[PDB]
Amino acid sequence: HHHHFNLPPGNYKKPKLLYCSNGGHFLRILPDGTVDGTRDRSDQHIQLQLSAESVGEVYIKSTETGQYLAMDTDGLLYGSQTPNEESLFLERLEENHYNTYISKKHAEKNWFVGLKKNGSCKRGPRTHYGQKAILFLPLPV
Repeated sequence: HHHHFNLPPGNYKKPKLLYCSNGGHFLRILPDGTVDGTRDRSDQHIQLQLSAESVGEVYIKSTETGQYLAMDTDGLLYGSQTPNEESLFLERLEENHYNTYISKKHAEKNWFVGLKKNGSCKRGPRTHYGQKAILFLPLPV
């Protein structure tokens, strides 16, 4: 482990909306495998179903397309057809309140899932502890 084990409360029974406090965008996985954020709560690609692999590890999948969130070798996020090693994220509590997601495969480099105020996703290496971009609040759908 290169990371703490403070886990957020909550379960994966129902799908969720990953709201990012940085710009107020919901994490979105488009059909063409593109990943970004939108403030449109009616968007049909922001409904995400989380599932646990091992305690504290999750998959984040679009309930609309079935694509799995994943982060590539350059730290770029994209939607995957099937759940691979790049699709696993460490879901942790942050600042005693928010949820953060670290790429399991790139955990040693502290690459996080994150959204900029303009709604575009952050690239792995550009993320780090302390940023508001990495802070998420799961909301019911």
